[PDB]
Amino acid sequence: NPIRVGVIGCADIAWRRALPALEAEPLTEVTAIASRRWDRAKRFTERFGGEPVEGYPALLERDDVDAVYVPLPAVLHAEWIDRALRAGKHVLAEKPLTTDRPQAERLFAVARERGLLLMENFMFLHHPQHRQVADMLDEGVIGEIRSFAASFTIPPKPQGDIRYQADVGGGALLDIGVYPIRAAGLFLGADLEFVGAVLRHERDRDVVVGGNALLTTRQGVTAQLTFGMEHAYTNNYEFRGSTGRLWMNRVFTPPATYQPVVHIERQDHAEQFVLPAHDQFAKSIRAFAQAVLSGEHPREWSEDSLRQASLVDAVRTGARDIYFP
Ligand SMILES: NC(=O)c1ccc[n+]([C@@H]2O[C@H](COP(=O)([O-])OP(=O)(O)OC[C@H]3O[C@@H](n4cnc5c(N)ncnc54)[C@H](OP(=O)(O)O)[C@@H]3O)[C@@H](O)[C@H]2O)c1
Ligand SMILES: Cc1cn([C@H]2C[C@H](O)[C@@H](COP(=O)(O)OP(=O)(O)Oc3ccccc3)O2)c(=O)[nH]c1=O
Ligand SMILES: [Cl-]
Ligand SMILES: [Cl-]
Ligand code: NA
Repeated sequence: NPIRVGVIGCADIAWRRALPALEAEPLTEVTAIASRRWDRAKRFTERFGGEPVEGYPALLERDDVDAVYVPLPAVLHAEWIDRALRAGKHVLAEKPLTTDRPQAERLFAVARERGLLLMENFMFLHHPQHRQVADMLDEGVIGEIRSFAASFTIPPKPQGDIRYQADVGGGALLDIGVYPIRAAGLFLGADLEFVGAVLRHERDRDVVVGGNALLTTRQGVTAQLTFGMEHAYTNNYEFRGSTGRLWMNRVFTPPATYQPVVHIERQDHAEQFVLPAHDQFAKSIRAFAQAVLSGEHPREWSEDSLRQASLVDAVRTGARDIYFP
């Protein structure tokens, strides 16, 4: 039997990425979709199947729901994750899992006491391209790693977007900066420590719209992370090594059909490698479903989500905050 999934929140990321993966995945059946507006739930179920439900509590009461996907605004994640876990449902939560490390530890403790999986949906971690890059780096293609940069920046979203509301979507650090912060943990490891950052806050809407952070490992391998929603589109990372450098674009959100291109440069020679395409959305939802079906809930996933929450908090608290104009 596939796991029966209920979705709370008819989100753009659900319509575009998550629901098409759930629909197509044999291991998951979309049984219910809830919205603050019934008419919106219905539009989603007409597209993806399942019963439309008005409000989120009604969905969590359902006996035909095994697991809930939570694509709510970041600031509202904790309330509804807590409620879903207490309802007995495993939970696939969108990134950032929540807003701070203590909150994250509480949500994991609630899940733990109930034997339930709580997974942070960093779907990009499921794309093979990163392990292919790390394997090249481990092979010595650019020598010892000296530093790392990653960037995820996007042009401004329509007014009224959740990301402009500090107590709903939570701004550019929580919603977008988490990507390059997470790539830095993925590649440089578990001992990253905050050094300095700047966050630009737009006075008018009182929300963070961009930033830059410097982190370091205890050996002095640095990570320069840039993010924002006042920018042209950038979505990349780059390693600087003792004998070369490696970089790639479309790192966090490659299309399912897009073939990554790894660029390497060293003295007097540069190369580009085309890698296979992969559907990271589909892979992330299949990994969640398999963990729920098997009961094998990888320890690394929660430990990594907790370390990630800590670094985000450290950037939020350590940053210099600049309000403009
Ligand atoms: N993993 C990824 O790559 C990725 C990509 C994009 C976004 N996301 C994440 O997905 C989550 C949602 O982002 P999104 O871009 O899809 O946003 P979105 O379209 O605003 O969807 C959020 C959904 O939350 C519900 N909601 C409940 N209270 C709300 C409130 N006060 N204001 C607005 N919506 C409220 C709404 O559903 P109802 O109206 O139907 O109740 C809304 O459709 C965030 O945590 C975001 O960071 C992840
Ligand atoms: C390709 C592309 C996108 N965007 C805009 C369109 C969009 O507003 C934003 C990101 O598009 P994407 O990287 O596809 O990521 P998701 O929408 O899956 O998830 C996120 C949504 C918001 C923040 C981060 C991820 O960039 C551009 O402006 N130019 C581009 O070439
Ligand atoms: Cl993702
Ligand atoms: Cl390219
Ligand atoms: Na600060």
